Amino acid sequence: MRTFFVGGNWKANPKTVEEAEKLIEMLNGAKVEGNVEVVVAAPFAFLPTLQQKLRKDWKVSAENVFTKPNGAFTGEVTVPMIKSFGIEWTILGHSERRDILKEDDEFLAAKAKFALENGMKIIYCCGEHLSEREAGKASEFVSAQIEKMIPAIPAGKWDDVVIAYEPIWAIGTGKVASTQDAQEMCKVIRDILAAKVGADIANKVRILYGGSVKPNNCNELAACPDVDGFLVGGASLEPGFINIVNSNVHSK
Amino acid sequence: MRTFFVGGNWKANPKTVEEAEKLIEMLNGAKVEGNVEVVVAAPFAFLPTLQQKLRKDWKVSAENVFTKPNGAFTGEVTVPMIKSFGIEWTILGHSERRDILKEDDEFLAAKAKFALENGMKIIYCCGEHLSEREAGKASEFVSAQIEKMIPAIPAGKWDDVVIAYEPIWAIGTGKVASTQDAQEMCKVIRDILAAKVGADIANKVRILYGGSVKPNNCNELAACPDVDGFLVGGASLEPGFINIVNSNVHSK
Ligand code: NA
Ligand code: NA
Ligand code: NA
Ligand code: NA
Ligand code: NA
Ligand code: NA
Repeated sequence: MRTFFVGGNWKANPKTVEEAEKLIEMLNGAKVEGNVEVVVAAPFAFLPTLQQKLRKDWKVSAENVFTKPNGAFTGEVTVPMIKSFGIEWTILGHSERRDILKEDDEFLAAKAKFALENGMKIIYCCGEHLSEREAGKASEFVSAQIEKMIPAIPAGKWDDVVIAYEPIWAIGTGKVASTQDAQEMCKVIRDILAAKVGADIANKVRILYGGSVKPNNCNELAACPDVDGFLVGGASLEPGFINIVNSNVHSK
Repeated sequence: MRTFFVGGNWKANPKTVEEAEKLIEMLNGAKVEGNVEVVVAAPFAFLPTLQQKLRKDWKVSAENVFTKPNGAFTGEVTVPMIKSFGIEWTILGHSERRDILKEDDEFLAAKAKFALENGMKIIYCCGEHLSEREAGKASEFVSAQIEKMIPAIPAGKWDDVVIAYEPIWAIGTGKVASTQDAQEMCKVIRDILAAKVGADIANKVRILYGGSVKPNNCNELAACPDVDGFLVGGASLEPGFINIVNSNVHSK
């Protein structure tokens, strides 16, 4: 059985380092049940304090990295800088970066390859927008994203890759995703992997649900067979985050 | 006389926090001559250690910020997060962000307004590319950029604005900028300000040269009448940075 995986994506929150520290202290007191791999992703400026203060059985993640080790890239943070603090993870391809900062698949594949070849682990995000959902072309769209990601992954590095599905069609559109939607799309992804890189890799890669996950749905979601965990949004800043970590006991 | 201003833009360097600390210790031992306002800008992940360790007569700067205080903006760092560490400055509109990360003038004006209204000081960058230089349309291009910036600046906030001119046409093009180029464009900018917001503001705003500045040209550049200082690239990571800070004694 793949180890259940929960990443808390703080996104661009909280506003202050003091709030970040308060949040860390709460996470540090949380009683985790079952077996689960927990990763906490935070704004670059809070990464040193999170790496310093966060419980050592959890790991810290960046929310992005650039494509190069260093250089003439004002404003960008790079893998070596992250690693210098002992941080081992980054998110890549989040819908907010693809949409608002205009990150394209070519840029993202270059980041996945560079990250992995430099010893990072990645949470690689994908997912379709409203029109493709309506057209019944979700699988196709998600497939093309995964097919762009596949060639990026170096030999021997699938152990260091986690994929998160984001129902972007359910974000601010007036439409909501169901538990079955999550299961269907995670299965879609696993089957793409199986066809393209083989069953052994498909069976080991954790595929996460990255839509709205809260204490009131995490248990039903976790129980879905192809849902291996979550990339949590707003609840990662709240006490309910622990409920979501602990939903691993409902997944088999 | 406006106070001479030198910002050291580390860009996406160095690779490691240990190197950042070594660099800070060197800057901390530097003997500054004359009167000069020095600002050091570094990757978000190194900002806490720079704010902690850097000499207190200099100020720390971010190399970018987003347009909002916080929220669903995975990967982005915001003004409140910066300010929570006591950091008072950010760069905005650097050529590398405009070009590689596709930041447009509307995005940049929104960042200048938000930054300033939240108590930040900004180093706002502008400058033309090769074709406009060749066409003799540099003033026009730079004017439009400044005209997009002007409406962003809140009432009472020009004391918190510094402008840097970047000869992007001289970056990786096979062409080099002269000392006279720098003086001519800084004068161009001052005169735009005078016409658009008045002589009192034009006479107080520091306008920096942001092309290649090194120990072998900083003194001649500084002496130019409309050059009020520098936004330094690669030399800000080198001992020569102090020579450049100290060139203020040649500016009147
Ligand atoms: Na279909
Ligand atoms: Na491996
Ligand atoms: Na499951
Ligand atoms: Na002309
Ligand atoms: Na003021
Ligand atoms: Na001068």
